[PDB]
Amino acid sequence: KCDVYLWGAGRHGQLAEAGRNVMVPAAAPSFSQAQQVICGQNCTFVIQANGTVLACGEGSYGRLGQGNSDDLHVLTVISALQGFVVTQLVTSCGSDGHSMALTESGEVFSWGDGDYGKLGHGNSDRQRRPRQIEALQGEEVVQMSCGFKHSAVVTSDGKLFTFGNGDYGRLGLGNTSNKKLPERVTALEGYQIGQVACGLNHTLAVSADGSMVWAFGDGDYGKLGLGNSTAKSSPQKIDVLCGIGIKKVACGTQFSVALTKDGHVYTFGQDRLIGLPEGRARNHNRPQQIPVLAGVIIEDVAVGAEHTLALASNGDVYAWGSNSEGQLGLGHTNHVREPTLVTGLQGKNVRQISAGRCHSAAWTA
Ligand SMILES: [Cl-]
Ligand SMILES: [Cl-]
Ligand SMILES: [Cl-]
Ligand SMILES: [Mg+2]
Repeated sequence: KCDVYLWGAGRHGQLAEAGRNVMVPAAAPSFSQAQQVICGQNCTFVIQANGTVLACGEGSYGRLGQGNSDDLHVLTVISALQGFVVTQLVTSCGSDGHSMALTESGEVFSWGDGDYGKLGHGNSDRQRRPRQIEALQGEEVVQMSCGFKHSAVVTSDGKLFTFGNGDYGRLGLGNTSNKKLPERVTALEGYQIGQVACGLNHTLAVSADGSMVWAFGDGDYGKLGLGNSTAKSSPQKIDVLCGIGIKKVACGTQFSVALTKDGHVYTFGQDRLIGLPEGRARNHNRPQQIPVLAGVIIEDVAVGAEHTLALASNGDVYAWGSNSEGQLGLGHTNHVREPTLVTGLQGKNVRQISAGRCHSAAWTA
């Protein structure tokens, strides 16, 4: 067992017994068998240590993978993945919602809203239960991301595939067509891609050795980190992030986050969401280190739609950004510009975090 804390919006039952509108982290005893918790678009998934997946919250457009679209207020097993050991799960933080789960054998199952081909089945049909993406048969997928209207997967041999809505270049294929089947990002074929993150309408990718980062998609608010606000349909190196050793990247609606291996956080994009003091908004269109976290070793970051959580090596959790539903966990619903300590998690020995559209989670597994 572990301890799980949930907070933010809970009106569709996505926080189960923790409540309906929660401004401070609240214990969720029913989640105690979680090894992972994944917060999405008004929904929450759990992966148990044995590979079983459960879901609760908003069920619109098959979100919960139950074979129907019912809202659920208690964690409920996704029977359609029974038989498979699920190791990872990702879900979108906006639009009409979709999800991808990864098995032990490197196979990817997708479900939810089918618009734009983002599920990868060669059509745009809703899938109310998890369905294997057959086109990835024989690929060993190791990492995945769900954007608002597109998706992406990374393979063990370092290839990157994208699919879904093509508007503004977000698939990185050099045009803006929608793709209903996974497409190799040929521009990156000469490199080994280790991870991908997808936002409202841009995408970031990191090389396997952490030495290189690329951006593509819509350019608003300088969220591509290339020093302007122009959309790019092919991957473009983010020079500031190359050579510094990147552990992880993540994307929100109008901003990007990068974590270095030595525990520093860089942000870029819309000023209100990037956690910097106001003077530093000058260069919001290039990556900048977050000053208030300089004396903190950050082990992980989790990005929702418009908020960010950061976990320090001592277990402390920091939050900043939008907060109208209490998703920061700070006891109010006011916007917070810079990373702020979540005091409700002090002494809780948090080891993992997750951020959804407008709810959050932290737990001790
Ligand atoms: Cl399996
Ligand atoms: Cl290929
Ligand atoms: Cl490096
Ligand atoms: Mg634009």
